[PDB]
Amino acid sequence: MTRGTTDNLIPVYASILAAVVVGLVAYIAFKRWNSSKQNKQ
Amino acid sequence: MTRGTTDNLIPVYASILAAVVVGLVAYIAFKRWNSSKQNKQ
Repeated sequence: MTRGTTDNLIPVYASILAAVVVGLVAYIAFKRWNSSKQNKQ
Repeated sequence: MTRGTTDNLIPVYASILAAVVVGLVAYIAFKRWNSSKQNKQ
């Protein structure tokens, strides 16, 4: 493979991962509380 | 790279894009209402 030395893909996958991790947690989370179901977090 | 002829990456990018967009919108959105700032939607 042929890619940049560093700081090229690091921020790429890192950022993308965050958007996915937050989107999944946030969505589901806010999607659960919507049922007014309280529980120890 | 080695992938199928078609209909292989179509659903890949589509989904990934969703999680990302949702993560940004949901996060920010829920991050704004958290301030209890009401406004005409």
